[PDB]
Amino acid sequence: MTQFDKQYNSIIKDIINNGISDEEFDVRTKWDSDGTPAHTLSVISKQMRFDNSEVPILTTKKVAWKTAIKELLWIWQLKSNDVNDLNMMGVHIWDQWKQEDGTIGHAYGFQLGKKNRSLNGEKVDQVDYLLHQLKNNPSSRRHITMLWNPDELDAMALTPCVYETQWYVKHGKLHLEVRARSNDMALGNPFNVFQYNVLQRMIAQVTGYELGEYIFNIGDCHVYTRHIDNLKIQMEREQFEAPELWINPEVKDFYDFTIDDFKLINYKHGDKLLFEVAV
Ligand SMILES: *C1=[C@](F)([C]N2[C]([C][N]C3=[C][C]=C(C(=O)[N][C]([C][C]C([O])=O)C([O])=O)[C]=[C]3)[C][N]C3=C2C(=O)[N]C([N])=N3)C(=O)[N]C(=O)N1[C]1[C][C]([O])[C]([C]OP([O])([O])=O)O1
Repeated sequence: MTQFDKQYNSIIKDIINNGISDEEFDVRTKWDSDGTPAHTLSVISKQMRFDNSEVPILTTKKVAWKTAIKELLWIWQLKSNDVNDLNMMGVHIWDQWKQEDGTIGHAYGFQLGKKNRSLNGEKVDQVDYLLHQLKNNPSSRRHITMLWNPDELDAMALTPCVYETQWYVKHGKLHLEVRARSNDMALGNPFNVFQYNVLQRMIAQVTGYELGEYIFNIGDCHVYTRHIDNLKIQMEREQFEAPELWINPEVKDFYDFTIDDFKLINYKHGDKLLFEVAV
């Protein structure tokens, strides 16, 4: 029925039938409740492609799309590592890793906000630089954002899962390729695939380019053991036509966007599904 649902279900099926278990190893993740080792079944190097003729969102279950966009704005627009700023918006998906100072360390927003790029005699951050270059230097083969700063990896509460993106301007179309080193297919993935396609749509609007291709790459593609049952259910559910994403046409500046500027139209989906989070 939809591009995302079809690709998503297939990858999940693959992991459940040919995934490799890590039950014999001392994994880093522990279950939220009992605190016991959280293991997974996994595969490596998986890719999802979208032509952008549809909005990449799952319909086999209820996706907290509003929360996804809020997190995106927290990282890319606000460029803050303050879990508190996020709580303000009513999101607590990052509360579990909040540090003593209320932040998640020198990660995510902190990296995108660092003024380490020389533009015109002044320093700008990765986001400002990318916005300028996409307009004044489309053909560049260096349109990259990097959350994986090797120098501050030790100062991050949790190293980024979706740590990089590369943009291509070809034929007046803006293409986006993002990569996740580690992807929790049940929880994070649905959030990641959607929130980044939204970022593509935002950047495209403020730069004046048509929508290009959208590619999502995954390194370690896994599914935690306790999620199998619900996913098996989710996969058998029916799917509905993808919804339409309305973005305020008025906004011309990237930093002018607000959660209210996004509206999902006709988003039909299955019932919500609970998935325990491994910390
Ligand atoms: C990684 C990342 F970053 C993500 N993540 C984070 C946080 N976030 C989140 C959480 C949770 C959630 C939920 O819960 N969801 C829900 C909703 C409802 C409301 O509204 O609230 C449903 O149901 O949907 C969401 C989100 C941090 N951490 C983590 C995460 C996830 O996801 N998972 C976990 N387990 N944790 C991204 O971006 N992505 C991804 O996927 N990731 C992951 C991968 C893995 O698994 C992890 C990490 O680890 P390492 O070992 O690899 O490092 O994560």
